[PDB]
Amino acid sequence: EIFSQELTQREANVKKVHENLEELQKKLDHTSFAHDRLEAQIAQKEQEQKAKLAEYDQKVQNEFDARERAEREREAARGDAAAEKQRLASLLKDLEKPMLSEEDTNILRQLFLSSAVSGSGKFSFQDLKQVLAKYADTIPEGPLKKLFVMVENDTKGRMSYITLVAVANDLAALVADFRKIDTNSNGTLSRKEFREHFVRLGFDKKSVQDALFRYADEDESDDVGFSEYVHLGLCLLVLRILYAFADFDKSGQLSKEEVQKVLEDAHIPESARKKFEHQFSVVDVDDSKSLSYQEFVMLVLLMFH
Repeated sequence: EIFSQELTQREANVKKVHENLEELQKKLDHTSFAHDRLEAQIAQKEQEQKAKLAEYDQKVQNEFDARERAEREREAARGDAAAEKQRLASLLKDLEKPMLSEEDTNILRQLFLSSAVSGSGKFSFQDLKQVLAKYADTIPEGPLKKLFVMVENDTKGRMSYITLVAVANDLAALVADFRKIDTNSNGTLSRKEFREHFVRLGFDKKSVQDALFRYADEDESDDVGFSEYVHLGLCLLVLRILYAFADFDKSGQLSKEEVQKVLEDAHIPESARKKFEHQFSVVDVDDSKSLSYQEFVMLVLLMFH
């Protein structure tokens, strides 16, 4: 709900450029074996867009800070401020797992502790990328890690563009304030609470819900704590970003062929995805030869975790 016209104009701006890039490509993507005029052009627009997005991101970030602060003011005006500072304190501590910085901890507190990004309909690639960078290492070298590295490496924009424009609203909706999920204020969500929250985000299947819960609770205690919550949430932002990274057409849903590329494109060993075809089926519950974000996320899990 960031209804600020100066942002909106930068967005429409970046989009005109990108629509160009696409055209050019498609063209050189259709000319025949005789000769690098387009490629020359294409490479151009790529830098341009890469530059427009970089400014747009910053603008989005400032807007976010403006919101968070305003949110703090509100809290205080509604109760013991000092108290509230301790709550955020106890929580951010659970993060202490990666080598987070003071800067990294604020991105995280804003994304998952605030309510500044949640729902705004905007998202910053820069904030994500910075944090992803440090969590990839926390991940055992493997398929899953190549998926993280793929979003971070952000080549030729694409990741940058999809996050800032393509699917910002949807990435903003997968994020939420732990404290708002955590009603009794125990500092650890429960299966009940977990399910409830993830039904709102679209995971209406127990089977998948359990899959997620299983993934977040590394401490094997059948309870989700801020820290594990943050780990699951950063995982969902990546898969949602890759999901859209593989939608050649605007089909809205991925195809067996489409999921194949990404996995390949991500540099994942065939030795790590041999049953891939049967799994695709198992996940296809409706058997429509095309996966949805919820299914794509059950697939990734089924396969690599």
